[PDB]
Amino acid sequence: EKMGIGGLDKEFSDIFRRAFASRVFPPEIVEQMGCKHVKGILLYGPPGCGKTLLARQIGKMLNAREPKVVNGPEILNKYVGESEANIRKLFADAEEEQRRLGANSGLHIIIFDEIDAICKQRGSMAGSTGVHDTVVNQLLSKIDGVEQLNNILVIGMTNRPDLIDEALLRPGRLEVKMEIGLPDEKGRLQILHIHTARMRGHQLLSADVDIKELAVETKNFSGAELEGLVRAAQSTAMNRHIKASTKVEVDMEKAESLQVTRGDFLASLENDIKPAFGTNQEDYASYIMNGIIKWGDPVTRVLDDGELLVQQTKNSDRTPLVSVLLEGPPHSGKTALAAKIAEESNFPFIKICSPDKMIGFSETAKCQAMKKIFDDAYKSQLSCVVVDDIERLLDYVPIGPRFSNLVLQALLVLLKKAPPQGRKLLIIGTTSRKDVLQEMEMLNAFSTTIHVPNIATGEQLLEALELLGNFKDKERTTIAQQVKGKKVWIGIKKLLMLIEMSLQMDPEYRVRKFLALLRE
Amino acid sequence: EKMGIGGLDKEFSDIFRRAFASRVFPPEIVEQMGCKHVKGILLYGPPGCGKTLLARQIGKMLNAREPKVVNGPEILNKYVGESEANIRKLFADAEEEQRRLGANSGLHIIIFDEIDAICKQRGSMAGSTGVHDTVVNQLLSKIDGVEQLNNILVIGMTNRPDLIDEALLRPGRLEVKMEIGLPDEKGRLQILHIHTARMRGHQLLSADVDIKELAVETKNFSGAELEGLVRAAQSTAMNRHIKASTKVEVDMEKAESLQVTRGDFLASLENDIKPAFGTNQEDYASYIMNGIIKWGDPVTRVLDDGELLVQQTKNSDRTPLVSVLLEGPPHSGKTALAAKIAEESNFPFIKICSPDKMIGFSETAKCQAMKKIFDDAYKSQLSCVVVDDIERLLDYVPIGPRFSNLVLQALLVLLKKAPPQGRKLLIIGTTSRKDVLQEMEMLNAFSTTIHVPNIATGEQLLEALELLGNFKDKERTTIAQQVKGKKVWIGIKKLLMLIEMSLQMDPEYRVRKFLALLRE
Ligand SMILES: Nc1ncnc2c1ncn2[C@@H]1O[C@H](COP(=O)(O)OP(=O)(O)OP(=O)(O)O)[C@@H](O)[C@H]1O
Ligand SMILES: Nc1ncnc2c1ncn2[C@@H]1O[C@H](COP(=O)(O)OP(=O)(O)OP(=O)(O)O)[C@@H](O)[C@H]1O
Ligand SMILES: Nc1ncnc2c1ncn2[C@@H]1O[C@H](COP(=O)(O)OP(=O)(O)OP(=O)(O)O)[C@@H](O)[C@H]1O
Ligand SMILES: Nc1ncnc2c1ncn2[C@@H]1O[C@H](COP(=O)(O)OP(=O)(O)OP(=O)(O)O)[C@@H](O)[C@H]1O
Repeated sequence: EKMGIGGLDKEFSDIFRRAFASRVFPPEIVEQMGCKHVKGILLYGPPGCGKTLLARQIGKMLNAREPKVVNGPEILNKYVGESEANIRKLFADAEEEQRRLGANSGLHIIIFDEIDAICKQRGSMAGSTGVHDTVVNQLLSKIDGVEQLNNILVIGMTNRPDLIDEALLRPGRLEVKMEIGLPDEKGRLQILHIHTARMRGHQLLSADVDIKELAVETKNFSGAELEGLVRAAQSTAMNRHIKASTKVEVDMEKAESLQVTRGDFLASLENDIKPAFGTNQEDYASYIMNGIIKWGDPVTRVLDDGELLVQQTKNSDRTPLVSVLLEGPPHSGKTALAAKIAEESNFPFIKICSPDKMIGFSETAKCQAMKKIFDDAYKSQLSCVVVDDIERLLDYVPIGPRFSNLVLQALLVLLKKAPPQGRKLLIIGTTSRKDVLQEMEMLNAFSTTIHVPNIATGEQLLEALELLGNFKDKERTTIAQQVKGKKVWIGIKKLLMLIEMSLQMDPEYRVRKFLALLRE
Repeated sequence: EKMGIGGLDKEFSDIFRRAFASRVFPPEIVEQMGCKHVKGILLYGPPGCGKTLLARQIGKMLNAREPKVVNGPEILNKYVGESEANIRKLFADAEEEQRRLGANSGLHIIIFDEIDAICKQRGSMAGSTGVHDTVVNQLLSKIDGVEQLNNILVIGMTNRPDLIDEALLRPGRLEVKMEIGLPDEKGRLQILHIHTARMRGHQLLSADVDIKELAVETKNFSGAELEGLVRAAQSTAMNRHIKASTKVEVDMEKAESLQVTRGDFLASLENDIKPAFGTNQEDYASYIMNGIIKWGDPVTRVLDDGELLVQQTKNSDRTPLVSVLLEGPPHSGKTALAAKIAEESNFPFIKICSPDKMIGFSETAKCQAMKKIFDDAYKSQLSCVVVDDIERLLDYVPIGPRFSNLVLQALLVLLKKAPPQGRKLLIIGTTSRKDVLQEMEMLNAFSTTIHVPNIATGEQLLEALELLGNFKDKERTTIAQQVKGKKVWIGIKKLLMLIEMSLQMDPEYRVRKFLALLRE
């Protein structure tokens, strides 16, 4: 078969049909009317998807018996002038079979590793001291002219793909460059089944651990991200019910091999493996501080228009990109309702583009950071992006109005830039100044808006205060004798200010302290 | 059972579960219930908390006997190109257990003493001739395929966490990114108990020396900030015993003994003024130069509404970020009331963000120095940052009113940026221009404001003049006749200008000058 590779069947059976496909079955047919074989394979990917696991395995499944593994910068560090000589001493042991042939999956491989250390010169003369180019075109020309080997396979990999030389990406040199992305929901029940297979115990981990329960809520992070989930829990199982009393002067195995329980894994994804991507815990709980109380009908009227528009994103093909805009008065709770819509949306990739992780950045350094978030939402099938607090990305201020034009015209594009075809993106935006964006025609950019009001009547003010539950029934009555019939207009976040400044007074005085602060 | 590390019972037992739960305990169930061992630990921190203590101690409680201790920029040494000769001879002796001794000991450690000067990988390779892009992935690919079980355990530590390359912190290479901060109240009677253990007259120093009483008032500053307390207290007790002007060594101990008193510790609390985290009157008395006299209820209404709002920060968990804005006319003693609210609050961390230390800074350097102050607040349990004199940080001037947009957008974010979970902050703002900060939408951002007024009546002027104690009782009688009838309006700082400008006249003309300058 192969050693365990999870969720890469549309790639490993795709470098079947470019490299593996020849060289075993058609040497009686290519000898009739064939052509040259493949030359080399490139491997895209964010770190953690399983690039290197292929070259450990395709260096062994090929039965080649000479895996000439090189590191990336392993060549460069010789004396100045003689740097380029190592790679031509690397092909030369293969190059003696210029005169021969063979059978059973042809047997010379060269494996680079993060190849964009050597293979720089994307077209911008990247580097100096005259070596950053000469080790490129030494390597450009050992696999084209003159012809050789017809039996090597330069399996390269990298993390930064589009910086390799474009003359080294043509099919004469590296035939197949291939996107190895993170596995989907179907791919993560493949890979959990692999790293919990040599585990036997009672039965293959335990009796209680459902890997399908660990498939769906471990919902986006990649391969070695997921290997660390198993490896941490069985390490917590090395401190649980057999070794929970190690007490650094250790015991031996006295309590005899506790199975890795279900409480191990959901403590390990609780603490401390962040998915580093970051999905299903980006700490959106910093934005939803005091929960989501349904203080009125205009809360339910907002978040149902979440799912009546989230399901527009999940089940369409006419509109691959839906961009909504939450608006309303300040302190009204828009960032929470942008997160609570996005968290209850159950998309894989939920990234809150909040400007607090961008403080002090210039007009360029925000656009280079917003580019990184929207490219991380282009690498997913289903993704949501909260572009939070529009008037702080645009560094806006109403004195003679100044703002960033450079961020604006790199945000008016990204509300109308389609993803790769077949991929869905939900953009949620929060703003407190609607009629500023009415000038800049960003209301024209969003698909539709959702007005988030303040608390409207005195019934909602009590209903916001019943659910928080801070005041006594007699103490609620005095406020009920004031605002019932009056006209209050104040946000929910500002209501959390006025409740909490009120409690720090005397216990008989916590009522009209709130009623003094409510007047403004 | 273990050599001294103070107050890191959680963090040191959390690398028990990572690089200490496997690899030693069962030690044959690991190969039965298959599992790779972890490849290293990452140590965050503010400077001086026991990051390098957790290399030297962890290199001696492993019984590993060969810590390959490298330094931070140690590797980079040779000519350009030649740098990676060190970071592949670094793993080379541990590579040589890829032998017939494949498993089974196992000689591990490599200590990156300051990793952030090696690993950046900024993704756009903005660096000439290969500075920080080929020492990174030579390192990224000598700890991956092809690999053994394997031998190594790479411990890297840094003052600056996030500037490390995000490709390297995957669960393959460096699993745990462990937070080593400043210790709490109970962690410090661990570390005072460690360094004063060998300190002895018999086993301890004296009787009046109690570390548990010095645990609670040396409250904020970290471990290396606290060993300097112990070392400079016995240093004070040297010169208490010996005499030192010349090379004189003459004792041959004069009391025939030596012990360190409690008065020798708190002599070195006038030095070591809780550096970089905390104050014990740490020379912010240059903002209160002439005291805070209470000339009426409009001072007591100011410094109690501060200390009520301090109770909101300390007790509450609904609103973990509380902000205030002391406002009023110029020369009204606003800065001095802000430091007095902070000094009467007994917070650990009281840093004053002030424009007087920022003279001549450009618009970028005002944001990053303001960002450095709040990031020190975010590394404490409690904190209170006095953002003083808003319209000088914003470098405001109202002729076609020009200001720094970038400072205002690095200030409207930080007044709402929440500290991490369980930590508090109290931002106190002073400004002279209520209306201009309304025009910038900043009075929106603060929770509440306190109008600090001028003295408005003749009675408050006479009461302010008694408490200073400048004039004479018959001379104040001349003042008491004149300042009544008409109502005056002047600040408290401007009042201190006029009194000193009036004392320097002739003594027969001090009073008839002070009543002349006060006409405007
Ligand atoms: N699809 C997969 N199936 C099984 N295991 C996987 C898969 N993807 C990743 N892994 C795990 O990831 C670990 C190493 O992956 P790899 O080194 O390829 O990450 P990478 O970032 O792609 O490589 P590099 O770090 O060299 O760039 C292996 O231990 C392997 O168990
Ligand atoms: N139904 C609700 N909708 C929104 N927020 C709520 C609700 N119920 C309670 N809250 C609390 O109110 C707070 C709202 O804070 P939030 O920053 O979202 O207000 P905001 O209007 O976005 O302020 P700003 O616009 O200045 O960022 C959250 O901490 C949340 O816990
Ligand atoms: N928890 C602790 N217990 C005992 N001593 C400590 C503790 N924390 C710090 N120290 C003291 O701090 C000193 C070194 O501190 P630390 O290891 O934090 O330096 P560092 O910040 O790691 O320096 P660098 O990062 O440059 O290596 C030692 O003298 C050690 O005794
Ligand atoms: N009751 C009081 N309140 C405030 N300040 C007082 C009081 N009594 C005396 N002072 C003195 O008044 C001085 C005012 O200092 P401060 O810098 O606060 O003035 P200010 O109003 O902030 O000036 P500016 O508005 O120009 O910054 C302080 O040195 C303080 O010692």
